[PDB]
Amino acid sequence: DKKQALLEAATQAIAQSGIAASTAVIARNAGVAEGTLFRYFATKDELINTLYLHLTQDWCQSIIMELDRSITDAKMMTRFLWNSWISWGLNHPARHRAIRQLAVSEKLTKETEQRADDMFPELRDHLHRNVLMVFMSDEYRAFGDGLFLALAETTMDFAARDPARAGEYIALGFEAMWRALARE
Amino acid sequence: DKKQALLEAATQAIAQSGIAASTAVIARNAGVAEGTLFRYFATKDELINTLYLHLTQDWCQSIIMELDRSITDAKMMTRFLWNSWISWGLNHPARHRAIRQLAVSEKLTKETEQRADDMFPELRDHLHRNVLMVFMSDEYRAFGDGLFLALAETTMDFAARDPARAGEYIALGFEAMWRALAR
Ligand SMILES: COc1cc2c(cc1OC)-c1c(OC)c(OC)cc3c1[C@H](C2)N(C)CC3
Ligand SMILES: COc1cc2c(cc1OC)-c1c(OC)c(OC)cc3c1[C@H](C2)N(C)CC3
Repeated sequence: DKKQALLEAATQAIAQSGIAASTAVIARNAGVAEGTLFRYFATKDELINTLYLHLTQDWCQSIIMELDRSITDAKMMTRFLWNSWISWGLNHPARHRAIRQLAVSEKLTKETEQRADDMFPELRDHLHRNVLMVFMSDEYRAFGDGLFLALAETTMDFAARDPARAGEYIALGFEAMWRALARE
Repeated sequence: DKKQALLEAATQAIAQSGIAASTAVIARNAGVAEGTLFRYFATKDELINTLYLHLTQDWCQSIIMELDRSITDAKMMTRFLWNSWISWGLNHPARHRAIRQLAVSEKLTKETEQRADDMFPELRDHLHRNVLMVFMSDEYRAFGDGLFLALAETTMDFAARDPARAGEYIALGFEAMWRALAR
């Protein structure tokens, strides 16, 4: 599928260069021309919105596939979701780097933000109950996501480069994130 | 001059391509051959180290300048330090982009690390008194550094794009960092 080829190529390019990644590079790496890229995505912004939804679906399905239903404590459930997030990023570091660039972008439309939330409603509701009010507000929700993604990517980076201590980085990063973002 | 032209060209190149920026491009952006860069610097690792101290001195000076330690409260002093760091990164995005990568680059020697600490000894003392002891340990200080830098860089990024709310981002970033890292 050439649409999937373009999305995979856009993941790799945006992980490397951010949203500044060139659509000519992306198309060529997908094995297609820049013109047919724009026949799939009429604008670069449309490519960016669709890719963010594609990657959001990917990590949502992966984390839904691991959801431990025994966990009934709110902080332990958040630790499990954090662990699942770090694992996804360690397993797919390009996807995580790309999604971190996309999530903190002003190019995401309101329909995209709504569709991203609806892909994992149990998680959206869980965060509404446990995250500090300011980081669910209309004005500071994206910044709260940016702070989460920054602590998570740092945690992945140190876990990946020093795997003998990966569990420690992940638990220290979790505890740091929990008091940065969560209701005490 | 020639050493500084290499240092500033290395700052722009490492900001644009990361620490793996080629010595040829850096040398070329200063009008000198690649072999002259290896004359001024023994290895790439050594130039990475030297650039780190040059950029560390640049922000330490900028922060010691606005440093008022007539303030006694630990939290409010950390807030003003945080604000100065954000201010420096906003004013010099390329210098901050370069230093942020070197700080987590794992190629910095420990003479370099301690020489960086000596450029601002009161900050090191303030940090030891107020940062969670796990993050001031030798095992996890780099990680604690990385977390601080990631939070601060996100704060800078939102403040730059949204100047009307910039200080709110700065205030919220500080409070999250403070909860994440301080005792
Ligand atoms: C502002 O606070 C928070 C914001 C978010 C998350 C957690 C927070 O604090 C617990 C969070 C999360 O939850 C662990 C999780 O789990 C799979 C996944 C993700 C996120 C963030 C948004 N983004 C949606 C990337 C994916
Ligand atoms: C692990 O905890 C911390 C680590 C650091 C800082 C603060 C921390 O907690 C408050 C910190 C700081 O202090 C505000 C500051 O101010 C001029 C400047 C800087 C840093 C970090 C290291 N790096 C040295 C970049 C520069």
